[PDB]
Amino acid sequence: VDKLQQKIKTYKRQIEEAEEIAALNLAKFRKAQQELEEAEERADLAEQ
Amino acid sequence: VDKLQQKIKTYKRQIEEAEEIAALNLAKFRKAQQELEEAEERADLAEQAIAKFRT
Repeated sequence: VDKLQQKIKTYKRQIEEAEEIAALNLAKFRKAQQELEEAEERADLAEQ
Repeated sequence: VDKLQQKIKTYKRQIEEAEEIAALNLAKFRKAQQELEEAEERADLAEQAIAKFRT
């Protein structure tokens, strides 16, 4: 039970990094959606 | 052990959902940034066009 109790700890600290490497990778998708709108309002200023 | 051995199946099911969630979440940004590279050059060519056309 004890060497098994190490494993439940070492997964639980592994999934927390595993969600964060997902979470940080979500941020760039929010970044690209932000940079498109400042690019698009640059664009429609030019087309007129 | 009977209460723990179901949970090690549970967390391993979750981290096998986790990394695949990260995969598709990268797959959007890879699609997103590439068209933004196509789009941002449109603004820079327009910028040098109008500023030359300004005078």
